[PDB]
Amino acid sequence: SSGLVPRGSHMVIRATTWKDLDLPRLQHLIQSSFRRTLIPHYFETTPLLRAYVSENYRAAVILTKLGNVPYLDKFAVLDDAQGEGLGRAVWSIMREETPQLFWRSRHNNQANAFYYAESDGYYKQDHWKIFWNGLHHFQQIQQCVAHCTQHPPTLID
Amino acid sequence: MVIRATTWKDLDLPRLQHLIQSSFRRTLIPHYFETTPLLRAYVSENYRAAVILTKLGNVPYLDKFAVLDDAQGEGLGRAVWSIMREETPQLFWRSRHNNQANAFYYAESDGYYKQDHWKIFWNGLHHFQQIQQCVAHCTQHPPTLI
Ligand SMILES: CC(=O)N[C@@H](CCC(=O)O)C(=O)O
Ligand SMILES: CC(=O)N[C@@H](CCC(=O)O)C(=O)O
Repeated sequence: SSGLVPRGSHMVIRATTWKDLDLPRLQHLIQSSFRRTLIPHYFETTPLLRAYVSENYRAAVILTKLGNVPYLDKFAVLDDAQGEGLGRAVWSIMREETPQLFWRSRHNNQANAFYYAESDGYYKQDHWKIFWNGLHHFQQIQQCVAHCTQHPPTLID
Repeated sequence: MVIRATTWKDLDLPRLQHLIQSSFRRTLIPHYFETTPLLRAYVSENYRAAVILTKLGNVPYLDKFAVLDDAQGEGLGRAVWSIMREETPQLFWRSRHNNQANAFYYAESDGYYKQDHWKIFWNGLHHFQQIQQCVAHCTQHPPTLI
C-alpha cells in the first residue's frame, strides 16, 4: 500500500486506500482546483481504486470503482501549479497502468481541450461530455455512458 | 455564393482537386472522382472551401472538408459547413491526429470513436446501433490522400 513514482522532474504518491492519503490536504486541493464544494462525506462514500497525488498535493488524479472499467472521478490541478507539467505528470503515470478508463466533464470545464487531445472516444450529452480510453466494445461503452448518466454529481455549489 | 452540386460533371474537377491538394498538402489519389459516388458537394464559388458528401452506407458520409488556410481565417470553411448542416442533420466522417480541423470537429460532433488510427466522428446519430454501422464502413475504406 502506497509509494512514490517519478515522472520526469516530479514525484507522485500512488495510493490504493484513503487511509494512506492526507484527506484534509487532499480535500483542500480538490476544492481549490475546482472552486466548488465536494459533497459531504465524499471520501467515506467513494470507493477508491487508485489515487495519484503529486508529492506536495498540487495535482491529483482519483480513480474509483464504477462498474467494470476504471472511472476517473477527479482530475484536480491547482491554477497556481500551471505550466509546471504537474497535471500532465500525474495523468501520464495513471495512464501507463490504466489502459481502459472513462470519465465525464461539464461542457465548460477548462480541461476539455486536454480531454479531447487525450481521449480515444467521446459521447456528447446535453450537460456532460463522456470520454474514454481503450474501449472498443460498444456494450462496454454504452455501460460507461449509462454510469455517467446515473451517477450523482460530487462537485456542487 | 456557394455551389451545391449533385454530380461531379457540374464541378471544375482539376480545380477541386487543386483545392483539396492545397488544403491537405497531400496528393489526391488517381481516379478519385470516378470511383467516388458523390451524394452532394458544396463548393465556394472561387474554390477556396469545399464540403464533399459521398454515399457510404445509410448515413451521409463527409469524405472531404477542404479549406485553404486564408479561407479558414475568414471563416469560409465554417460558412460552407453551416450550409451543409442545414440540410444534413445526420452525417459521419473521419480524421487523423494532425488534421488542422480537429478542434472544429470536436466542437461540431456529437461523438467520436477511435478505430485504427482514425477518429470517426458523427452528428445526429445517438443510437449505438447506428454509430456501430458507421464505424464499420470506415474500417475497410482506404485512404484517398497520399
Ligand atoms: C475528470 C474530472 O475531474 N471529473 C469530475 C468533474 C468534472 C467536471 O466537474 O466537469 C467528474 O466526476 O466528472
Ligand atoms: C473530413 C475529411 O476531410 N476527411 C478526409 C481527411 C482525413 C485525414 O487525413 O485527416 C478524408 O480523406 O477522409
